[PDB]
Amino acid sequence: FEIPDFYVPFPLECNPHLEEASRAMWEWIDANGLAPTERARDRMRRTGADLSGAYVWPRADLDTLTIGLKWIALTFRIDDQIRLPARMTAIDELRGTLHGLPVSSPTARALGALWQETALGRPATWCDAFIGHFEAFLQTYTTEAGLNLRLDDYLDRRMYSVGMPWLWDLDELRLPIFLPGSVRTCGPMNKLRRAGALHIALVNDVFSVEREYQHNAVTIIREAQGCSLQEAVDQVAVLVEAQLHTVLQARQELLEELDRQALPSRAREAAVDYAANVAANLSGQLVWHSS
Repeated sequence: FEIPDFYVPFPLECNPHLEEASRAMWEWIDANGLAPTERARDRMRRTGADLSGAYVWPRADLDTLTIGLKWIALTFRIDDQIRLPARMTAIDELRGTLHGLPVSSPTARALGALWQETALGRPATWCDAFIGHFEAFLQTYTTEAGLNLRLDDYLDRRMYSVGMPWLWDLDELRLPIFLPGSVRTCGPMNKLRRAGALHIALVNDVFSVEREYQHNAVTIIREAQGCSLQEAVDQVAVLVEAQLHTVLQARQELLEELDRQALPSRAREAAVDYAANVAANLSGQLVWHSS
């Protein structure tokens, strides 16, 4: 099948602190034994999980990108390590540590350890959002297990399965100040969050269809519509364009809201920076897959 030559208007951006953060990421993994085998380390190396960080937070300072990579590497290990009797139990253990429950797992231990560092001395409103989206992300592993599909349901959840919302919540960790509550969960911003995430997720399904597993927009369409593989790819291609249309609309809608609100300049600027970074992610993941 022919993979579409996806167009995204947003300028390319890559974080220059990559080589430094990557060493620090590996140094962490080493300490906690997140990759306690060569087989497991080869899986990590092959996927370019370190490179993707450089495309998620390209405007981030060295320290932010480093905590970033640790989150990417940890969640990589969690995914690597996964009916719903079992799914519930393990997802519950992980989800517990995010609320200070003690552990009786290297992986879980590392989650709790990273979470302490991430959330320490940070606004409660920020942590709630990060954990909200990270919990939501973990929670997809339970639902998707319990369904072994409908497209609309899948879409609603794939937004969180892809990670981008909790990944984007870490982008705030490099802004001059945190986004006000009005900005973070405002109409435009939530529109952008969803549309950006799906766009990334749908392209990701197109690139990953061959390799994979039934929770794929391409597979779902093909099974429900009995149609051919290329036509399904063609349909997801339409979906993908639709997200872009929403992304572009929302960025505009945002400006209107930032103006509506009449916040102080330092804040307004931050939201403009955040959204732009989200938009940047869209072009970023294309190049990323180039390798």
